[PDB]
Amino acid sequence: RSFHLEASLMDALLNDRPEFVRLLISHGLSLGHFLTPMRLAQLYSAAPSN
Repeated sequence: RSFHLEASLMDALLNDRPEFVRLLISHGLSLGHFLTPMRLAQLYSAAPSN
C-alpha cells in the first residue's frame, strides 16, 4: 500500500542505503503527499549533533 512504501522511503532517507532509494523511486511513489512539513522537519532532525 501507500503507507508501507512511505515508511520504507522515510527509513531509506534517514539512512544512506542508496540501493533501496533507487529501487523505491524506480517503482514509483507519491512525491506529492510524501513532503508534508512534519516529514520535512523529521528528515531535517536527522542531522548529527556533532
